[PDB]
Amino acid sequence: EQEDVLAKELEDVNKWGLHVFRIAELSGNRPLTVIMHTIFQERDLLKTFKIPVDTLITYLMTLEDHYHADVAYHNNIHAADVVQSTHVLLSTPALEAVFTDLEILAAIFASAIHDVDHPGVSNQFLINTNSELALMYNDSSVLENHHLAVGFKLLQEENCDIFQNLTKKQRQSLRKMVIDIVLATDMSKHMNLLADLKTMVETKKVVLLLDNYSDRIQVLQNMVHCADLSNPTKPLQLYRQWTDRIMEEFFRQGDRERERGMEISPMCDKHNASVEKSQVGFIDYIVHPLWETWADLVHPDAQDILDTLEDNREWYQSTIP
Ligand SMILES: Nc1ncnc2c1ncn2[C@@H]1O[C@H](COP(=O)(O)O)[C@@H](O)[C@H]1O
Ligand SMILES: [Mg+2]
Ligand SMILES: [Zn+2]
Repeated sequence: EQEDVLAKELEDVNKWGLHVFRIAELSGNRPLTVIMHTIFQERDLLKTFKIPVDTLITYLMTLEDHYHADVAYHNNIHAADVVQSTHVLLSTPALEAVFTDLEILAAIFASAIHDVDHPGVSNQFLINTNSELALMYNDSSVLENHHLAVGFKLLQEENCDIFQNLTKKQRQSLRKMVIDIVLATDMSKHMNLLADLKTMVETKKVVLLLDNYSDRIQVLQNMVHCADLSNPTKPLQLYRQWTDRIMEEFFRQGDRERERGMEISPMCDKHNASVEKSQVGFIDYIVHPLWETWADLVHPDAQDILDTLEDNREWYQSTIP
């Protein structure tokens, strides 16, 4: 009966607001594996790219194992959530028939690996503490470079190469697209990415017409970035859980900062934090500007998502006075 309940919950895989935490429990802590498998089957990707089912499952479980079990936010559930959110965004009416199967594969694969092996601390923390990762990556997109390297490295494990039947050309193209997409999840690039998305909205032609790698990849970069920053646009019961989790990570990082004699980063001081004010600020300065721009690109497909974001912003704001 546990499998029956899991199957019922997975019927909502094409809908914004999937019960991803329930699926995490019902699947025996395999939300990334079951959601990826479900989406690959729904989009017929196993047949299109000749991916053996056993290879897909082996790779997925291996990848999922490299998400940390003890980080409240940047874990396998976040990976699963970004994957599923990207999957829904890819299906928007305004983008019907716009992307190739390889581009679709790249966006979903990038979403799955996008935060793999995340230590639960920020790039700035890693840079300020002279960490091994920051030393390896010269303080530039430190985590994002690492997520990519691990995600790709795991394809080399026994029976894990899900791209074994792609042509060399397809493999080269996919690799480039995935790198471009995950590097675009680095928050230091948000303002530039948003500025470029706004330029695309202002010069859009129409279903959207996008025929040059530059425009197509920029839309996919922004799409996955929106998925990554989708928690405040989800039904409130989901959003509040994501907030609880990221705040826990923030506070744990702030505890490490305090212990080292460092200045505590914004929102990371458990003795001087306002979770509610931080959410309203995050939505006002980052999430709403981004999602409103995405909504404009695909107008009016994303109106319900934007409306939810706005209702959630109002809800958090109402708790402050
Ligand atoms: N609910 C939230 N409240 C505040 N910041 C968030 C929230 N969700 C995502 N973020 C920020 O956006 C970034 C997304 O990149 P990542 O953490 O690597 O998934 C996080 O590092 C947070 O700083
Ligand atoms: Mg990230
Ligand atoms: Zn992320």
